[PDB]
Amino acid sequence: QLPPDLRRVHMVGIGGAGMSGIARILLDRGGLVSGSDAKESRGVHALRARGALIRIGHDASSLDLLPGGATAVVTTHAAIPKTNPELVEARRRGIPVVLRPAVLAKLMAGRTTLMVTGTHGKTTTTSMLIVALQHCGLDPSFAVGGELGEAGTNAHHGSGDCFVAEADESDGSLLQYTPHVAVITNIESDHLDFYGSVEAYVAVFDSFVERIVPGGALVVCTDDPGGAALAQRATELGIRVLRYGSVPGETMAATLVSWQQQGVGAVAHIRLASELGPRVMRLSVPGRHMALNALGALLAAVQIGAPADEVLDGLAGFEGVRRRFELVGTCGVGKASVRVFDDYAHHPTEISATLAAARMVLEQGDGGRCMVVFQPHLYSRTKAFAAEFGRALNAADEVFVLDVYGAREQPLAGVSGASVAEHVTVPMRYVPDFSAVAQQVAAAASPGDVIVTMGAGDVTLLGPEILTALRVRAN
Ligand SMILES: CC(=O)N[C@H]1[C@@H](OP(=O)(O)OP(=O)(O)OC[C@H]2O[C@@H](n3ccc(=O)[nH]c3=O)[C@H](O)[C@@H]2O)O[C@H](CO)[C@@H](O)[C@@H]1O
Ligand SMILES: [Zn+2]
Repeated sequence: QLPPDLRRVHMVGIGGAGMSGIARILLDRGGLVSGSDAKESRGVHALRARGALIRIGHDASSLDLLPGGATAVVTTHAAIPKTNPELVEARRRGIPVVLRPAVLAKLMAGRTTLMVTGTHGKTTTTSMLIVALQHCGLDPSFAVGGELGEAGTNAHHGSGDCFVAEADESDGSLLQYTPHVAVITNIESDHLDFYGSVEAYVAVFDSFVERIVPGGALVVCTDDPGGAALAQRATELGIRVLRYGSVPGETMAATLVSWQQQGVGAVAHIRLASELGPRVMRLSVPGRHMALNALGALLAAVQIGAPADEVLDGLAGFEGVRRRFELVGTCGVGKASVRVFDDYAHHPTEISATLAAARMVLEQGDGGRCMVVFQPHLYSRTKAFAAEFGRALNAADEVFVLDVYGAREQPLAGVSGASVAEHVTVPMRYVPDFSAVAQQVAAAASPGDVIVTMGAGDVTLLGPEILTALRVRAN
């Protein structure tokens, strides 16, 4: 059953992906949901079809939709408190206002919870874990999504005792949750916008590990430096630590012995601990970082008692999450054909890994160039990590640097996309005209090339565009 406060829930910004998933879980567990949204979308249409009362635009009257007033009001992170009319009315009536993580935590209460968190790779690892659990015939509840924006976001109310969730760390949401199994992909020095320091950002993961239930497990990647530091710290605390990575050791639970990309997909020889011989793990997604994500999902799945062999079988079916090297399309056929992929990489490590995966897919292709179209994400992040972005993009045969993506951030003087292009030693261009990109990439294309659109903003739209301009060139 639902808690008393989650009985009648009014949601400001119910069209959002995470909010839509939360609303559907509530509606499936017997609760009444009303809501409001500034912009009409098809998700609002779906929730209306599921009996939710949604008003387009915000108003105090929305709090009179549910019978007997709303027991709670959930709000999105983009809503502004003392100015949104509905939050003002809700605080004027004494109605509680909460964020999505609090409602998610209340929804995960009685179940065995498996959180996945880290600087990046959360949605991919969470999706791998969900698919592995479902391939074993389980039907867990889940709420994946957040890191890749709205890509990969999906929630579901299952009939089982498990609850998989992606837990964001850039806003202090980790402290809202109580994991039975906590997975930590990596801890990098980024997303420090909310913490003001690096020590605070690492202390948030420390406090998250403190929140694990007694008897629970911390799956963690020890190839990442911060991840290995946290593994050691949590081992001192007498907490079950399941380490996974490439470097071997006397405390490894799952060691990546070898990895090789082939045409079908990749094959990785892995080694598991005796409590959990050398096994083979075949994957359909490209890239060596996908092997580590699969190992994390595998450890998390076996901890709750799923057989590792058929969990590997399930991981072998994973075809990927949107904007995780998602194949946009192709012009031509066989060899001498140009393929267009779309990735969400906005961290220098993400960029390097995506470009390495593209290089590996291109190498055993008997000829081709790696052309990337990078769009830096934030003004502050670009002003900070411009040299990192450029040196990362150096792993491509040609670079196209778009302009900086706003993302509601205040424009900094002297900062633009060219701030990254300064540090690009490979052949590159600067194309701030977003309309002129699709043509210039297609004109610069050549048979057998691997084109990647990379960034966390508008760039995802150029994917199909580059394809069209490529088919126009078919003369
Ligand atoms: C991951 C992502 O990119 N977006 C998520 C971000 O919200 P975030 O605050 O980014 O919300 P966005 O601006 O992206 O918009 C998401 C939804 O918010 C609605 N909206 C927004 C502003 C506003 O003043 N009024 C309003 O109703 C929009 O109509 C939209 O449907 O965290 C929310 C969780 O709390 C998620 O549910 C949102 O999907
Ligand atoms: Zn990020």
